[PDB]
Amino acid sequence: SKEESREFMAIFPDIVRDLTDAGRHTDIPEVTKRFAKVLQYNVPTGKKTRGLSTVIAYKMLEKPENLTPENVRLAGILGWCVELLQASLLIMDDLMDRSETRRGQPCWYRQENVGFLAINDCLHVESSLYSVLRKYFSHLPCYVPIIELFHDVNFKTNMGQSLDALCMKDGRPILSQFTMKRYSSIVKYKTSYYTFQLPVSLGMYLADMYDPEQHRQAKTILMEIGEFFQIQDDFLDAFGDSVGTDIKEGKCSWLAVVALQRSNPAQRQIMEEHYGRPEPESTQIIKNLYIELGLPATFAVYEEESFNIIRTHIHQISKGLPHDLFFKAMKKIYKR
Amino acid sequence: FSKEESREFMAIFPDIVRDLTDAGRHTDIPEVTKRFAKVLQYNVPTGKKTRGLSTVIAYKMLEKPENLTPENVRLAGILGWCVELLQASLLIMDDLMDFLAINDCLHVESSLYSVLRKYFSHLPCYVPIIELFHDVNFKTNMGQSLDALCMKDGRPILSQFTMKRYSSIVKYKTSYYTFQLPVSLGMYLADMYDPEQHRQAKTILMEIGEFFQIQDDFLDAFGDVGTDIKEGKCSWLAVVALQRSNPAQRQIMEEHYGRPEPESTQIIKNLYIELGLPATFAVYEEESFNIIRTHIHQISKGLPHDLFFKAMKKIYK
Ligand SMILES: CC(C)=CCC/C(C)=C/COP(=O)(O)OP(=O)(O)O
Ligand SMILES: [Mg+2]
Ligand SMILES: [Mg+2]
Ligand SMILES: [Mg+2]
Ligand SMILES: [Mg+2]
Repeated sequence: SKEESREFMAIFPDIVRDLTDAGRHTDIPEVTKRFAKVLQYNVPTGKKTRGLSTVIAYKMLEKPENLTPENVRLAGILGWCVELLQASLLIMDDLMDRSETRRGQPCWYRQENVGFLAINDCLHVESSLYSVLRKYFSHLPCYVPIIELFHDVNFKTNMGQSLDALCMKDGRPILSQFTMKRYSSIVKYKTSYYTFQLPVSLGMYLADMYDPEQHRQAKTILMEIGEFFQIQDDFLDAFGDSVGTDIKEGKCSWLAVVALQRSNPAQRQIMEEHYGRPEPESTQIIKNLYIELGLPATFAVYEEESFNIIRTHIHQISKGLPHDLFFKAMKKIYKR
Repeated sequence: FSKEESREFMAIFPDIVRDLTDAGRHTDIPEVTKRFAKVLQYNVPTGKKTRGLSTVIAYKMLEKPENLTPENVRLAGILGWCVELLQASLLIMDDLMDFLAINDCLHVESSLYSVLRKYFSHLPCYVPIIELFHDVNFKTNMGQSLDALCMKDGRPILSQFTMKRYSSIVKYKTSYYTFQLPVSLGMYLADMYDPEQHRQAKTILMEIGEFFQIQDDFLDAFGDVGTDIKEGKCSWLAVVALQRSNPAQRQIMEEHYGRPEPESTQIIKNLYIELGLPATFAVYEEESFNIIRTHIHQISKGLPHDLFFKAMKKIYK
């Protein structure tokens, strides 16, 4: 919605001022001005789906009579703390992957006189969201649960990143590690917690929903939606309309995992030889093998089956949680 | 630090590793939790844990003797290990920038908040403590960035080497997390929340922090291994050299400061000797010692002298 996008974007400039121009650290204006540019470059140029989903989650969890402009704005500020967390992770991930571009612009680490100083900027941006939480939430009962959620999700996302790294040795993929079990774990910890659980749990906390059973039931369905989301993303890297590099980078992708499940030994040897090679021909050989194993058809079947299984699980969701919130998320991801 | 203090502090470390690597929770990701255990084990508990043990000593000298139970001294130890987890994250980041993965520094920093939640979430000091770590982390990152703004394209920006910028770099990059953080944690655990008590403690500890780094900078060049000159660091020696230099002496700093050639390091050292930086350091060491001793003697707001005298005498030896 137009109103939601505009209300959300209007908050960002206030957060930059809160972090760089609140009359604090006035002895060091050169580093506060630089930090403004770090935030301005890395935080607000994406689709901001996670931050906006934090607002939508709150709007569907809170009692209608409690939805004031002021409370909706607080949900906006929590949304931007999610976008600050993501900004920090992607600054670091782009350095780790040595990627060229993110959101159509040169990766932050490639900018002049940054490189490995991107590590410090990563830590700085992540640290900044706790300053935003203190300013706007320190007087509310959801303060400590929200701080704890952000620290725990950061920890879990790091476990996800590190598990991803244990699928590679010396810039070569370990194909024996590419099991559906490990893939599912990587998706859960590396992406699902910060993408799906974090926005909804923030919505619940701001709506003073602290029942751990409610958070556990929410998590169960959001982890399942998370798995389809990443599997679809993995499928599109290879078979989407154009610039995917999963094959070249030797990533533990759903396609690589399913390919290795369905491969005869000669097909296996093509993966061993060619998966994660920098030569464009090697990328084409893996793509050709994926076509040969019928992965497009496999994905189409998984897309229909997973949709039906998740919708079934949403209907079984115990009273207290709005089914509409989870159906709305499914509708966003499946476009259906 | 006493033998009993060192041993009871060290006995906590294996508990923290098990808390962070989910031992007995039966995790779905044992391969990466076992790796993280090794990250903590290899990088956190080795050498002198001076910040960690200082947190315990600060607590013991701030708390009412009646409240110094084994249980409370152990909580001071865990707070100390949270400071050592922060120290370990900062060392890992320095190592990456010069087995460790790039995200290990973020992960180790993140882990201290898991430890604070586990052991302190029930205490009135919980929120002040986590807010202190948040603010110190932010300020440390600012210090690191300000240090980086003294270098461009691998060449030092000598116009940036002012005493004001130096003092700021030390305060933000080092002093907040090394000197203030241990004492503030001790105060919070002892239920000392008075902002004026934290402010008076902060004033003295920032002054001790400045001497610590100036002495460290002095010894890098004149100690009995040092690379500050080669790396083109914003050192107290470089700053004072530029204050004292005539134009011909400035031109030697421009030409030779931050060069990889060993000869360039010797030229800068010869200039430091010429400009009388040894004697200038000796004068500053005496004047700073007397000013800090005076501030400790004048310490009010019901703060104990002996904690600050002990910190001062440890750094000045
Ligand atoms: C601890 C850290 C730094 C976590 C990284 C989290 C993250 C979302 C990385 C992107 O993974 P990717 O490289 O598979 O995806 P993308 O295509 O977005 O780069
Ligand atoms: Mg990447
Ligand atoms: Mg990556
Ligand atoms: Mg992708
Ligand atoms: Mg040194």
